[PDB]
Amino acid sequence: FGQVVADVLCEFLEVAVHLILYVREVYPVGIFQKRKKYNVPVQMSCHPELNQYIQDTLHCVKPLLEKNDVEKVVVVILDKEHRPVEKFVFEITQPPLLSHVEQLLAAFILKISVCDAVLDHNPPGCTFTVLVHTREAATRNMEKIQVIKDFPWILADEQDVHMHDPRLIPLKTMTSDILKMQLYVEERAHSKLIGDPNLEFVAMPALAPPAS
Repeated sequence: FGQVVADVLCEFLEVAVHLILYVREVYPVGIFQKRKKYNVPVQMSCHPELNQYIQDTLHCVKPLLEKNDVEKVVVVILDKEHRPVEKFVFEITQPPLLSHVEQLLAAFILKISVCDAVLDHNPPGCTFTVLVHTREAATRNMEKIQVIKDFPWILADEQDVHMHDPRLIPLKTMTSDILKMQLYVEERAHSKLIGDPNLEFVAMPALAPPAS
């Protein structure tokens, strides 16, 4: 059911987000402590403000996952000019065994650990943001994600979302009885009609993460 996969996914997304920040050098290696999750070595941040920022973000995603209202969670890497330079897209599906999915989840971690060998180096001084693509028909009502008053979300703009002539690097795909998920990276090369079924609700936290 929705609450079981919500717990599992948010636990996993926190780990994966921490790791992405490490391997893409968004924060210095010196803030990261090695740990083990799903029997794989991971890097977790010890920066309490960064950690709270990631937990607040995922605390707003979690009730959306519980209602099966999440299509994508995306970590965007922005260069110091605030242009997206990399996107880590977690495409999530909950169709209508845990130790099996933890082994399946572990595979995502392993592929993130090697993406720095295929992704080209990021310019210095990148920051990150998170995008959430929801599932239900798109309207301007944000109330379902505004679950923390002091952690506001704002609707994303085309510039926030759509990468410029992107190189596509899939990392990992899983299929399970209760969860299907695809992780891929978009790397920068370096009609708007109301009835359009491609219309999307996409939101990002208004607050920026702690500077590095």
